[PDB]
Amino acid sequence: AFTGKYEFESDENYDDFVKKIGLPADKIEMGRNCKIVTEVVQNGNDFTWTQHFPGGRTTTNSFTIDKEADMETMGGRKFKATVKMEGGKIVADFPNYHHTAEISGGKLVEISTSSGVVYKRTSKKIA
Ligand SMILES: C[C@H](CCC(=O)NCC(=O)O)[C@H]1CC[C@H]2[C@@H]3[C@H](O)C[C@@H]4C[C@H](O)CC[C@]4(C)[C@H]3CC[C@]12C
Ligand SMILES: C[C@H](CCC(=O)NCC(=O)O)[C@H]1CC[C@H]2[C@@H]3[C@H](O)C[C@@H]4C[C@H](O)CC[C@]4(C)[C@H]3CC[C@]12C
Repeated sequence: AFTGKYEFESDENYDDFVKKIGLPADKIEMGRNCKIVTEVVQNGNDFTWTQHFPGGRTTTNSFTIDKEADMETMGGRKFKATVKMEGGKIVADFPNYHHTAEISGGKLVEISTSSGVVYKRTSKKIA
């Protein structure tokens, strides 16, 4: 049940993650505790990851499972990566960064490991 809109519900190791990745304070407090909306559309194996920022810049990155996708972050990073699925879980491969998206009881939880820190973000499914 990836298709749908997701809104910030909970998170774990936020500060730890940002402190490790070396995220600037200006962006950290800017992108924290904010209602990020992730709109997902089911297109075969191509899942659209749309990140909406309240009163700020938006980011939209679509990816096809087992296909290289063009991605961009909110910090202004242009890059590409390959995304695959492991048992209904969307996993992306990155250098010292591991992102996995899955559904836990009707909730979307993205796990991002970086430099040892495991960042989790639970988003509820709404329409
Ligand atoms: C919200 C800010 C961008 C704020 C912004 O640019 N506002 C308008 C402006 O000042 O131009 C973005 C930039 C870096 C983004 C973070 C980085 O991408 C790291 C990490 C990425 C995860 O997908 C979401 C959480 C997390 C931690 C992001 C939260 C949102 C951040 C902090
Ligand atoms: C790993 C980067 C964040 C790297 C970082 O440190 N950013 C800080 C900054 O914004 O400067 C995040 C931001 C965009 C995220 C990708 C986009 O959300 C698109 C896609 C979403 C899927 O749920 C997971 C794979 C995939 C491809 C995500 C993997 C993790 C990415 C690529």
